[PDB]
Amino acid sequence: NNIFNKYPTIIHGEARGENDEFVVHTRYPRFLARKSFDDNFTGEMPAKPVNGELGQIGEPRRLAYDSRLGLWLSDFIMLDNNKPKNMEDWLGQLKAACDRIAADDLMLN
Amino acid sequence: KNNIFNKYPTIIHGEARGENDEFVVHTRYPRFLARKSFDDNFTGEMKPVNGELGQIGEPRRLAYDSRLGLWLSDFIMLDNNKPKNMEDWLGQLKAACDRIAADDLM
Amino acid sequence: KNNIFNKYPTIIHGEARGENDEFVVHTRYPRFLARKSFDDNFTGEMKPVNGELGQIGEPRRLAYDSRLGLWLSDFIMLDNNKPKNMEDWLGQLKAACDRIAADDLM
Amino acid sequence: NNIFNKYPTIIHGEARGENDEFVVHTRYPRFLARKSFDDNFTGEMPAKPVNGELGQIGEPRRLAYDSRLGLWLSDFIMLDNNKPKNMEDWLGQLKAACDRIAADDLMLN
Repeated sequence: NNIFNKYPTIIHGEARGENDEFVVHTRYPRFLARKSFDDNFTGEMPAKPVNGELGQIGEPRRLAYDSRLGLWLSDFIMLDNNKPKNMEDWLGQLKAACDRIAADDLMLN
Repeated sequence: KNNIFNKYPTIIHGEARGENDEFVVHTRYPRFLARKSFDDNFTGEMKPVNGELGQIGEPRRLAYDSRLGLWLSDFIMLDNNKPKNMEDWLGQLKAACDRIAADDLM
Repeated sequence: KNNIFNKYPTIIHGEARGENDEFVVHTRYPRFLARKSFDDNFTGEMKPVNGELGQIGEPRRLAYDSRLGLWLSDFIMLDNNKPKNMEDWLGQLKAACDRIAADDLM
Repeated sequence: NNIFNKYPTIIHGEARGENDEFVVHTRYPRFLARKSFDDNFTGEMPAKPVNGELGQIGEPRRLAYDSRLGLWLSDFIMLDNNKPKNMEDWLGQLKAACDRIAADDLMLN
């Protein structure tokens, strides 16, 4: 409810005995995601704002965000109850949140 | 969402830019998001953790006191299961807090 | 069941053969079944009711103290709505108890 | 859960400014019902054990128990979550509970 807005928008996460990291987005659309990094990740801010892409990968096909910078978000768990009135609209907002989270992780110093 | 949480580690310790407090997600029952807070004189070394749930202060909110310097508050429940029996429900919420408290002393 | 409760009066005061304590059903949010208990020196005449929720005694259970002689305990929640925000949830549970307390002084 | 079994099996209810009464059954099958009385109700124990009947009445058709003694139970709200494996089996157990509640109301003195 209002209660999520007591929290910061982006929470960056970590668990013991785990190499992947974690993120919580507390504004709409709200979610818990797994944050991972591949070989093309270096951690530095790119010249142009983060412009990732979000799509289905793996078998079975599950939604994934690729920052195109080596940072991935995956295993999304939606924390709101709502059915999006428009899927493309909802996908667009999820991606914007994801770009913001990716950019936030790089500024995390 | 009932079981998707099980792909996640039980306890996720979190942080946020510009914030002093910390954050936890508990991904087993009962699942929740909470704020991690700390006393000034919080040592961190180690009887097993026996905290307690309570409504503290005059802000009228539910907090958890580890009694070892760590607090959990602003509890957001994430499960979809209705708990009729409150008996399990606060006890298990306090039991999970005692685990988050131990796991964070590290 | 989400709304069928609305065909019922908000507060149902109950009794049972062979039992000293009494019983209440609250049929609006938050909906619950509870046990009504009484101090020995409970007068019953009448500031509006401002009780408090608490975990009392060493039995580790959630009770409500009207502070006017009436208690509610053994809370069984009956709603099907998940309350993420605990902030409303205990406050409203305590607000409903303050109403059951006033309504039973009669 | 176990928590219902802290309560007595049958709770007889009343509300302010209401003429109908109310009942909670705390054993399986668990429910909240409205308890009403018609003109053939006198309140005394009949010679043979209560043998009511349970059926659909009104428009729309909603489940009702008639004690055949003037006591009715209606507006059932089921308090358990389960789907009965067998409807006739479940109906049978609901009626037995209802006979027991009816008989309990008469002994309530």
